[PDB]
Amino acid sequence: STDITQYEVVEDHNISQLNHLQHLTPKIYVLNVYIIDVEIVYDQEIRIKVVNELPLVGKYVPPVDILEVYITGKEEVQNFLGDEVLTMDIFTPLLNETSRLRVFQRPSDRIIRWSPIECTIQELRLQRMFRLR
Amino acid sequence: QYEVVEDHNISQLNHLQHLTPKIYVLNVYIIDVEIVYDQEIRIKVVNELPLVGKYVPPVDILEVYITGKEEVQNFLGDEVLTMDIFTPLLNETSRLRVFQRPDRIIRWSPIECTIQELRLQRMFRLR
Repeated sequence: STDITQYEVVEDHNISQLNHLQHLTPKIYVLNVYIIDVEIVYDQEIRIKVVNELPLVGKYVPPVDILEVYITGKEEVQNFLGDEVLTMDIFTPLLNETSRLRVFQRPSDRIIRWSPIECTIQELRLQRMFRLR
Repeated sequence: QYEVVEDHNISQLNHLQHLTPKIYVLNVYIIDVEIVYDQEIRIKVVNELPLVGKYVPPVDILEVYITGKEEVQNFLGDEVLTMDIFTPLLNETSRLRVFQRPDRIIRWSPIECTIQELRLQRMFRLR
């Protein structure tokens, strides 16, 4: 429910830099990032926190280094799941490993939220298989 | 946790890589509140409300956490946890004093913050 067909695809990935972008850009950013937290709100929303690197020993990750990626609305959630039931368990294999996501700024409600494109649980599972082989 | 400082840049706070021993005094707008199971209150604040054509980027938002039964109960006093207690606070300025709590993600939390005190701040404001 947003036209992103015009958008140019870029490989910029500094998450700290992405979190500072004040204006809606017409770009899709390809990220290879670690999923470190997933939160589910009923069957209405999935929030995925990602970072470029897992923190080193005795280190912490500040909020600016975390991109919060939202899959929002019944339709987007169902597209993400396909023929799969929404439970926390489906996210377990993805935690603290890298996945490739393609994200864009979705405007709401004046807060910018980052959202993924053509992201599905089946596709993330496939990425894991490639990684593990 | 010990030095009290005046801070006017949530963006800067969001970048602090390490735990500090500082309490940061903020005069900010509450723009969103989320409640999780009588277990946690998450408060989103910004230094300035967005002007008519504009947007707020994530780095300009500080997410403040009141976490656990103890902290939540302290925040409430003799009050019932519902979203409507936050209605008069939304899109208005409140003074908060915040610090960084330890998982591997740094989280900001407020100090000696209660719904009663926030309500009193509003009464003063509305003078």
